[PDB]
Amino acid sequence: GPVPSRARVYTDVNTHRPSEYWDYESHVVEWGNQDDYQLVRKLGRGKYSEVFEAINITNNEKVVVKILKPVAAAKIKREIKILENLRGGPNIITLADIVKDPVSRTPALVFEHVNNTDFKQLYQTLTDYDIRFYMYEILKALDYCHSMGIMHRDVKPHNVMIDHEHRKLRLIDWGLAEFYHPGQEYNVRVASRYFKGPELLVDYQMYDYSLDMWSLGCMLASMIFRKEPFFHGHDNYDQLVRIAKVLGTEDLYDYIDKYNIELDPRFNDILGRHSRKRWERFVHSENQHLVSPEALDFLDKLLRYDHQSRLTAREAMEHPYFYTVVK
Ligand SMILES: Nc1ncnc2c1ncn2[C@@H]1O[C@H](COP(=O)(O)OP(=O)(O)OP(=O)(O)O)[C@@H](O)[C@H]1O
Ligand SMILES: Brc1ccc2[nH]ccc2c1
Ligand SMILES: Brc1ccc2[nH]ccc2c1
Repeated sequence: GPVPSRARVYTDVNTHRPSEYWDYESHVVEWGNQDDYQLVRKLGRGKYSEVFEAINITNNEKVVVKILKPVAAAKIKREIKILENLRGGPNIITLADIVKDPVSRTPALVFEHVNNTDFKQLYQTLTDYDIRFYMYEILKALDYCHSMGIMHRDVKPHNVMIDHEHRKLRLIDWGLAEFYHPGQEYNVRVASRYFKGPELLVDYQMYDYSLDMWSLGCMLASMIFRKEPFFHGHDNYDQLVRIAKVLGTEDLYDYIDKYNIELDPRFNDILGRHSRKRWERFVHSENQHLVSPEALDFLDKLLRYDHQSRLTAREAMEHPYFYTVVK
């Protein structure tokens, strides 16, 4: 069968913390007062929750309320335990309260409000320096959560809120996050299509923190190359073919051979034979202002098939790409 895998970092974090830390099922939720919050406007609805801009009437401060759908209401102790564990961590969204919504009869998570700058506006105007700056901020959140024995599993642009005026960034939506336990087989049905790591696309279940590093690399490639999304698959199968057209099929076969993984036979008639492309192929006059040899070297070390071969978040922070960032 498949060869086992374990993270190269933070492998022992959940065994050396008390069981109360990771055993989310045993956690007793401390319910707050739903009357403290007045819903103001519906911001959006996803598959797992309805999101509202609200006001905390006990302090007159803006808050964000996530009213969980019943499908999310089952795995809420996991999200709550993760949010409580990571609270106060660098660039981690702050869970302010947990209340019972009187209408939905489900939990509503109350978060600090972030006056986020419009996503299109940030993608279209962030400078080379700003991309480095904000990428370093995201790395602080990922190294923190990984050091805390947690993988986000849904790193993507919409889960990174930026208040550009205050140079403030928060990593949000911890609903898909999990505790990392060496040897555990996880569900591969995580992350958004364009950000799914090759381990998910080849159904390799014994993955770890490094999945977040692939997703981060997909965001960086889209940002510096002005190509949204960078790997533009029609479905989960074409998603792997899109990756193979850039990294090449030879390294993909070396990856699946190393882990004794068998590709779905449906890849026999769609994968083809592709050489690895040099990152310079993606540079053009409209993105050259965002590209540098250090950006390309950094990206090359995130976007690797072998999950054990990608930079870790702490190693990534040491990369020359960040030397210009004021610390
Ligand atoms: N902490 C927060 N502060 C301010 N706005 C927030 C916060 N968390 C979420 N939002 C709001 O959530 C809205 C986005 O809707 P929703 O949260 O359902 O999905 P998303 O983050 O766009 O992506 P996805 O649902 O695919 O993960 C935005 O209007 C954003 O301002
Ligand atoms: Br760099 C960077 C990282 C995450 C982001 N989310 C929205 C804009 C943006 C920029
Ligand atoms: Br980094 C990054 C990559 C792609 C994006 N699309 C919209 C915001 C954004 C940020």
